[PDB]
Amino acid sequence: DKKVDLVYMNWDSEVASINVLTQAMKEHGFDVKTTALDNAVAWQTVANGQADGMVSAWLPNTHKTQWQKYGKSVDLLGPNLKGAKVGFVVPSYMNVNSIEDLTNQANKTITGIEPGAGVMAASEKTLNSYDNLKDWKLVPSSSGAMTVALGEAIKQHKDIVITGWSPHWMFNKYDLKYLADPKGTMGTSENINTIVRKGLKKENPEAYKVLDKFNWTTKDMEAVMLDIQNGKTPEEAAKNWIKDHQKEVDKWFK
Ligand SMILES: [Cl-]
Ligand SMILES: [Cl-]
Repeated sequence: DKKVDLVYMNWDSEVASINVLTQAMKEHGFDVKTTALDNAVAWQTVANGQADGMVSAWLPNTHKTQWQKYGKSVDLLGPNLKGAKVGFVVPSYMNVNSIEDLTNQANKTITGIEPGAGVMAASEKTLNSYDNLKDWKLVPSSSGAMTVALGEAIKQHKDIVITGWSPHWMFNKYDLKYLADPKGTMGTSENINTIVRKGLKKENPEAYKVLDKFNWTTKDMEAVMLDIQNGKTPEEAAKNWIKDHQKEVDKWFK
């Protein structure tokens, strides 16, 4: 009776990863349950032992608030995707190249996602750290609302500054660039990590080993996200990537 209970958040990056892992585990005989939750709630759920784990911990800086609160109540298994990043992203036609260069562009507004995301906390730290951003403000919306706003700005050739991150499909759709962050307040060496509930190793060893071994690359996640943007369901997008990289996937289960 193989069994696993996973949580994830509503970011295009984590929809791809949770669907890839879920389908892989299903093909190897696991009964898999998944639940989409707010950032802080996903962390709390694993910390209470109501979920077995998640593969969506952006560390060290992005989810530092959650790590300070819940870090002692979970088992950090380590990076599953190396070399991720967060920062202020602008269209490449904008003349500014650094966060220090921003003055009165884009109505002095940072276009954000949902208030509970880690990138929003880092954005608020950034607004208080750079003196030139004194009169600026972070406006929350959502993951989906941000990309829709990015598209409309670009059609009109507007100034816009968004709370962006990699991996994300938008870099292969629009011509964008990260603003330099010499103070490093948006994070500097982020990885996407796997965490599991304490006791999983002992109680559910089969699930623990798979979750411990799970890993893939920026390009792999980009590939799955790409399919979802072009009309494929997350399930069939996950299945397509697994088939294409079957021997890579098999390594998680040995
Ligand atoms: Cl890991
Ligand atoms: Cl956070």
